[PDB]
Amino acid sequence: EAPAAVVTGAAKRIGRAIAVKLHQTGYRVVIHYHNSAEAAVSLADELNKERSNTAVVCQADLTNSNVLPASCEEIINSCFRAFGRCDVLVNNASAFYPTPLVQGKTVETQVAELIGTNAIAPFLLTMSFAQRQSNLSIVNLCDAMVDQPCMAFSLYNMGKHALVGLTQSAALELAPYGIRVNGVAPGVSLLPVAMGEEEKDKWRRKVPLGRREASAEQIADAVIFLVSGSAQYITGSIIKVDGGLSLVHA
Amino acid sequence: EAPAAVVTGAAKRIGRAIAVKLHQTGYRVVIHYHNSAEAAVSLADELNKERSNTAVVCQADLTNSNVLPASCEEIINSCFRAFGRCDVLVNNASAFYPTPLVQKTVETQVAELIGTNAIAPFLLTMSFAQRQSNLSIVNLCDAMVDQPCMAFSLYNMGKHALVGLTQSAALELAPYGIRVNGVAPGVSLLPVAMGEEEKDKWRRKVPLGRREASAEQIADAVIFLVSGSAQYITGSIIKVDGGLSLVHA
Amino acid sequence: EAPAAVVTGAAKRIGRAIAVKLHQTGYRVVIHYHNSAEAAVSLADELNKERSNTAVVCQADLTNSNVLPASCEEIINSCFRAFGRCDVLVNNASAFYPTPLVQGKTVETQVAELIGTNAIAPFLLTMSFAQRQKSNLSIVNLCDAMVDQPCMAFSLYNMGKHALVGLTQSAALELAPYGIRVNGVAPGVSLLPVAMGEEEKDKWRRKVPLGRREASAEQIADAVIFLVSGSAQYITGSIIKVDGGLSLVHA
Amino acid sequence: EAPAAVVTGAAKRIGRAIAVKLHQTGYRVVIHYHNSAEAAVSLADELNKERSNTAVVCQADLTNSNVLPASCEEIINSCFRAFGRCDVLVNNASAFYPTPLVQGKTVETQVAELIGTNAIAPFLLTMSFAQRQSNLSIVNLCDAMVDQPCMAFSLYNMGKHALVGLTQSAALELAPYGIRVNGVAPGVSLLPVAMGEEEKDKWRRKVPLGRREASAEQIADAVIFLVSGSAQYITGSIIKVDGGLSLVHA
Ligand SMILES: NC(=O)c1ccc[n+]([C@@H]2O[C@H](COP(=O)([O-])OP(=O)(O)OC[C@H]3O[C@@H](n4cnc5c(N)ncnc54)[C@H](OP(=O)(O)O)[C@@H]3O)[C@@H](O)[C@H]2O)c1
Ligand SMILES: NC(=O)c1ccc[n+]([C@@H]2O[C@H](COP(=O)([O-])OP(=O)(O)OC[C@H]3O[C@@H](n4cnc5c(N)ncnc54)[C@H](OP(=O)(O)O)[C@@H]3O)[C@@H](O)[C@H]2O)c1
Ligand SMILES: NC(=O)c1ccc[n+]([C@@H]2O[C@H](COP(=O)([O-])OP(=O)(O)OC[C@H]3O[C@@H](n4cnc5c(N)ncnc54)[C@H](OP(=O)(O)O)[C@@H]3O)[C@@H](O)[C@H]2O)c1
Ligand SMILES: NC(=O)c1ccc[n+]([C@@H]2O[C@H](COP(=O)([O-])OP(=O)(O)OC[C@H]3O[C@@H](n4cnc5c(N)ncnc54)[C@H](OP(=O)(O)O)[C@@H]3O)[C@@H](O)[C@H]2O)c1
Ligand SMILES: COc1cc(NCc2ccc3[nH+]c(N)nc(N)c3c2C)cc(OC)c1OC
Ligand SMILES: COc1cc(NCc2ccc3[nH+]c(N)nc(N)c3c2C)cc(OC)c1OC
Ligand SMILES: COc1cc(NCc2ccc3[nH+]c(N)nc(N)c3c2C)cc(OC)c1OC
Ligand SMILES: COc1cc(NCc2ccc3[nH+]c(N)nc(N)c3c2C)cc(OC)c1OC
Repeated sequence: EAPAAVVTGAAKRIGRAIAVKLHQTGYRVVIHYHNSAEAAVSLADELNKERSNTAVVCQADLTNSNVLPASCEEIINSCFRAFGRCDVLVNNASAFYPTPLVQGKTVETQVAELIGTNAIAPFLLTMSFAQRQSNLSIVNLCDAMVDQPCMAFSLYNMGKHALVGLTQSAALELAPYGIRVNGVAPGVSLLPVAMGEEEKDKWRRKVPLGRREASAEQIADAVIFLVSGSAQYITGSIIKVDGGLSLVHA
Repeated sequence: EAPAAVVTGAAKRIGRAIAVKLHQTGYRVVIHYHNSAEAAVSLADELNKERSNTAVVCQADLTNSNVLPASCEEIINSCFRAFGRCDVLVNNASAFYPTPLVQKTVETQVAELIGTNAIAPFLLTMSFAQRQSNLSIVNLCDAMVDQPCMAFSLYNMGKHALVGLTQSAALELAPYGIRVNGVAPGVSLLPVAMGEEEKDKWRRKVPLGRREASAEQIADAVIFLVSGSAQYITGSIIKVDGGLSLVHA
Repeated sequence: EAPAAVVTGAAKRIGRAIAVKLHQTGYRVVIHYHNSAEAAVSLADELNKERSNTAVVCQADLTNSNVLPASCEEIINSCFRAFGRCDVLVNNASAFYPTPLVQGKTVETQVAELIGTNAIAPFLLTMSFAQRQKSNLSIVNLCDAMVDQPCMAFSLYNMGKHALVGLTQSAALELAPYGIRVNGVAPGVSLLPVAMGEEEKDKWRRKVPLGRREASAEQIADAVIFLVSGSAQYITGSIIKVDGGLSLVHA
Repeated sequence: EAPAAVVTGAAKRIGRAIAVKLHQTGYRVVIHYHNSAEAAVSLADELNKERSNTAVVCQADLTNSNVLPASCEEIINSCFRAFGRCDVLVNNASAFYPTPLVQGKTVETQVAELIGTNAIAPFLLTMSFAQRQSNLSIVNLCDAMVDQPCMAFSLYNMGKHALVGLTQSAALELAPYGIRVNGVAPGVSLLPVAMGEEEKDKWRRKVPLGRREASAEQIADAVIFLVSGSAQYITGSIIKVDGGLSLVHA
């Protein structure tokens, strides 16, 4: 029987690359998405064309709220419903936007989105994954630049730091169950659709190893390593995949 | 005119020692409290007996909610109302209890643990900066964030987030001359709520004297960071842990 | 045409497992050794039985001295003489013993051995490796997951391993324009000494959250193989803990 | 009655400022120096004019060699010879220059100077200080930029990383003797005339807090705190005094 994985925010970009590589490795996949329904369905269609009945989509908002625990439980339930097991959880979904300290969304909403997606949803997903339970593991998508953060991104940075804390705490606590918990920390990988080429190039020029951003596949490669049998003693580790960006002084 | 400081969770224990030392150093102080009204007022009475009209109290729940931003704005406003200025913010108040991953609702635990340790510090930081000399913020962190207590994930998440706030706010508020630093205790003032067996077990782990920190020793590092002797220091977290975090399993 | 790797301290234990896995992956290997000649040669003979002319040995003391730079240049040169190329360097060789700060080796010898093997030799080997490269080139340094929670009375050892982290970062930064990646693997508790009492071994094993056991040499080698692979080609300046969670455990 | 301190590389710049502040605080001081004999003797004269018999100079090369242990023992011995006690050791002396990995000093000399001054001499001085033994402590001058080093400074950076390791290891091991071991990590401070004006200006503009370097006195202020009674539970801590420099991404 093939193992099964949940990847959050998997419709596009890094999440899609992770889902694709897991699928190529032989996993059945739950493609979680929030707004990108067409892209999620397009991906699931492609994966099911390769191997029938090996991909499903699952919609959920991962903003913090009193129903978030139930939503996260349902994402894990959806993997069991489709595939009868859940071996791997990848916490990839993430809100990212500035929240300046000095001056449409209310600050309450910004907290709920930035802390919810980057930290609280991963925590609740981790609880539900563990409660339901071989090579079991969780991979959290972190950020290599958390100690040298983008200016005016405090709430986002708080969220990613909290995710490091979760990775460590959950690795410690879930080790007796044989559930490994690790992270992959990109530097600059895919730049946003909205960003102009000149701004993209400004970031690219900072990277020592090739003056280019990580491909989505390069990020996925590290995730696949951590979920593999080649990482079976690794827990509580966060692997930077940043081309040396974090080593470069101001 | 004397500078003024807000200390959250200042009625007891480390917060109280911080408020006392700031006041002894010459600050006027806002003593924030949640449940400990009697102790907050007793502290204010003590400090005001030393110097009239130099200590006030301010009540607020720092749990995350729809009203937390307003509560935090009002804590900062209370300092400006009482004293006409706010030079120092100490983010000390903190919920701390286990939240096991496998088996209050969990969402209430998120609100309390992440609210007190991270979101309230952020909102207080925003309000402090917006309302603006030796201005600074000190966040009470945790020397054991990378070797956390078992089954304290949400607490540990909150303290990690507070490290991130310390760094992000240091970076962003530096142009305004506002420094942002942290003090990271190991074990300090182990409470009655711990058993004597657990208390001795922790104390014996501490390389420097096999004892916990006093609240005053924690306060000493806060006083340094707000002082003129720290005017180039921002984004720094000082462990006050007697070497505890250096000790392997 | 097959790539080539130098592994220092490759006769036994973790270095041996790394050399074996690299060879299984398709590398030709230089098996460096200091005192363990019989084991280095037995490994080479095993690997050459698998594929002829794919393993050589190279003897050197990696203690710090005025001749260390020449010794390290010669190790790298040996790979070029054997195989015509040198694609991977693994800095594994390491002295490890206590050096108490307070009350038969002299302290200058302990400095030389502990700082030489763990830090200075890796630096000189890195220099020589890079100079010959003035494709998937990379260096892997064997670090230590417990450098911030060190064994009592191991100051010089711990200094050496911290220095090795600094080399990893500095060399990653500087060698990036040459396409040479520089990374680390940081064991927690892996192979214990055979002569250590099982009761003492078990004291260490019981500390490890993930399985209450030490890492095998092969599990350490798995992380090295990942870092030198095509699946790690954007990774430089990273140190992967392979510690079963040990470093997360408070006192 | 008055406690005594050894400060290495104390003739000039940051070491001088540390020696002056310790002296103003009530310490008797050993002013160690290597080449700066005239400055060392002038400083001792200044401090002795303020309080007689409270300062001496001590010359030593702190380059690694087989005689370095004897030299370090002699520096501590010089404190006992002059003052009858040695309460504080400040490891400040430091060689700093590039050592590129790819191509008048030989590489062995570069290793000896950079690793000796920044790491091995601090270790040997720490040994001798501890063996010869209240508020006893050691302060190591570290570097806030150890994880974002200057390009082509590998040996220097290795030395400073080793000094972090010593700070931790010695804090752990010397705690039972009541000796605290801490560090102060500058970013940019008191940029020297020898540095080109253009390079000085470039580094100053990187610093978030005031777009300026630290004065020597600001560095010394952190050393004074760590040796004081207000730091009596602090050991194994390294305090950045960097104006936020280390927080700034490339
Ligand atoms: N790209 C980089 O340079 C970079 C750098 C450092 C770290 N990372 C990390 O790597 C991961 C992948 O990066 P990325 O650039 O591919 O991410 P991204 O495009 O910014 O976001 C990934 C997905 O997150 C989902 N998401 C956002 N808000 C959500 C919410 N409220 N509820 C549920 N899902 C939500 C979105 O799903 P829908 O589209 O379905 O709405 C989105 O497609 C993230 O964790 C990111 O922080 C990336
Ligand atoms: N003690 C230690 O060993 C230790 C170790 C590591 C870190 N620290 C950090 O050092 C700081 C001080 O420690 P401590 O032991 O003195 O703290 P504490 O006694 O656990 O808590 C301090 C105060 O926090 C306030 N607080 C708790 N929940 C709150 C809420 N929902 N809203 C508003 N205020 C709330 C309480 O105020 P009221 O009493 O008025 O309700 C309480 O008196 C904390 O940030 C702690 O995390 C302490
Ligand atoms: N084992 C663990 O639990 C553990 C934990 C943390 C980190 N590590 C790291 O992982 C690596 C491998 O560990 P290990 O236990 O396999 O190492 P090890 O057995 O202690 O030593 C490996 C080899 O180092 C060589 N070596 C020692 N001194 C030398 C010198 N002066 N010159 C040249 N070579 C010298 C020896 O080669 P010869 O036998 O030929 O003389 C020895 O076989 C080391 O870097 C170690 O620090 C291991
Ligand atoms: N300045 C900064 O921006 C900065 C930044 C980061 C870290 N730091 C650290 O802060 C400390 C003070 O910095 P600084 O700029 O004042 O240092 P510095 O001027 O570069 O050097 C301090 C003293 O080190 C002594 N020294 C050099 N080589 C020696 C040797 N072989 N043997 C004995 N002593 C030797 C010299 O003494 P003589 O003159 O008597 O020969 C020199 O005056 C150093 O540890 C430095 O690494 C400084
Ligand atoms: C510094 O400013 C910016 C930087 C970047 N960098 C690339 C980028 C893209 C998507 C991302 N998405 C998430 N989930 N998290 C990130 N960390 C992230 C990053 C790092 C993207 C921006 O646009 C969204 C931006 O704002 C203009
Ligand atoms: C592991 O279990 C426990 C550990 C401790 N340790 C001391 C202690 C006390 C108060 C604290 N209060 C806050 N805000 N944060 C902390 N970090 C903290 C700590 C660290 C105290 C306990 O009782 C309060 C306890 O539960 C029985
Ligand atoms: C703390 O005491 C000890 C601990 C260990 N632990 C396992 C072990 C074995 C070989 C090692 N070899 C090197 N190169 N570096 C290490 N880090 C290392 C370690 C970590 C091995 C000991 O004996 C060699 C020992 O001494 C009794
Ligand atoms: C990257 O190039 C350079 C950088 C700097 N930076 C300031 C500076 C000055 C003295 C220093 N001295 C020591 N002991 N350690 C340092 N860390 C140090 C630094 C950090 C100074 C230079 O000239 C003195 C220089 O060379 C041109």
